[PDB]
Amino acid sequence: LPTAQEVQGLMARYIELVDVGDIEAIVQMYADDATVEDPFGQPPIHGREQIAAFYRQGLGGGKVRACLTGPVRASHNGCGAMPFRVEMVWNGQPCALDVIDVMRFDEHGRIQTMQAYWSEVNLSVR
Amino acid sequence: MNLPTAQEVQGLMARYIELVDVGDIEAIVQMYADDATVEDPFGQPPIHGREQIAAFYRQGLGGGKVRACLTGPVRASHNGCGAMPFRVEMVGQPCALDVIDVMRFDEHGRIQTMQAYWSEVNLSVR
Ligand SMILES: C[C@]12CCC(=O)C=C1CC[C@@H]1[C@@H]2CC[C@]2(C)C(=O)CC[C@@H]12
Ligand SMILES: C[C@]12CCC(=O)C=C1CC[C@@H]1[C@@H]2CC[C@]2(C)C(=O)CC[C@@H]12
Ligand SMILES: [Cl-]
Ligand SMILES: [Cl-]
Ligand SMILES: [Mg+2]
Repeated sequence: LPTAQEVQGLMARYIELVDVGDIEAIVQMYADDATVEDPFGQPPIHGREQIAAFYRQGLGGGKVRACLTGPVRASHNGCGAMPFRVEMVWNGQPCALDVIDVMRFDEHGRIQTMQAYWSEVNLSVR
Repeated sequence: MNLPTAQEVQGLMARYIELVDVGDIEAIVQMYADDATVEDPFGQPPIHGREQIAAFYRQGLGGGKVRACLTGPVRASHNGCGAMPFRVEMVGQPCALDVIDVMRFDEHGRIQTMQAYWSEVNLSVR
């Protein structure tokens, strides 16, 4: 699996791709049989096309920005967790959302599972 | 309480950090379900049950000179789970360790599972 150092780099790359809104590059980071649970607690999404649709729905508008708010924490079994903040516009109101993603990678360095922790308690109107 | 709401998760997880910071081992153990599991660091084999969990905390915190503080908000779901970023300070050099814990709570408000994400890449010495 990817080493702890490689996990930190992969997860930081993911945030860069969200920040610039490169949906095709994000989708290509996922394994073909990956699952996304975002927000955690909702049913998982499976399949490349469904994941692409999810990111298009979320990042389509183009006014989404994202940045890490602390270091990526990485294990020795190909997993990591990271804290970040998303900025977006919601019916005129600029907003921010604090999120933690947990990811498990496969032997090819592709995301096998993603779980995103957030709810309305993590939402701020600016 | 019952299965904790998102707001209750934020309060429970913040209280956990307080208890780590002060080093109240018995109060920590009583936040866990009787048959809880801990994976710390994630990737190592789980421990099972309050007696094993107490031994773990006694070893890690019993020497004193461990402090802990949240470095950002607790992220909480609507299914009794949350994730939080924090930093542990300890001491031959003074170091810091950046960690994310993920917790799932039971229907009584006790921690059923805890997974801690960190490795040597998250340790800073001076
Ligand atoms: C998909 C996403 C970014 C990438 C990531 O890894 C985690 C999240 C979760 C919150 C999403 C966000 C994108 C923007 C969304 C859709 C909103 O406008 C409300 C919820 C929020
Ligand atoms: C148990 C613990 C605190 C509570 C928590 O929630 C997560 C951790 C994981 C890292 C532990 C730390 C306690 C202090 C430890 C034992 C060290 O001196 C090196 C590793 C570190
Ligand atoms: Cl942090
Ligand atoms: Cl944060
Ligand atoms: Mg029980």
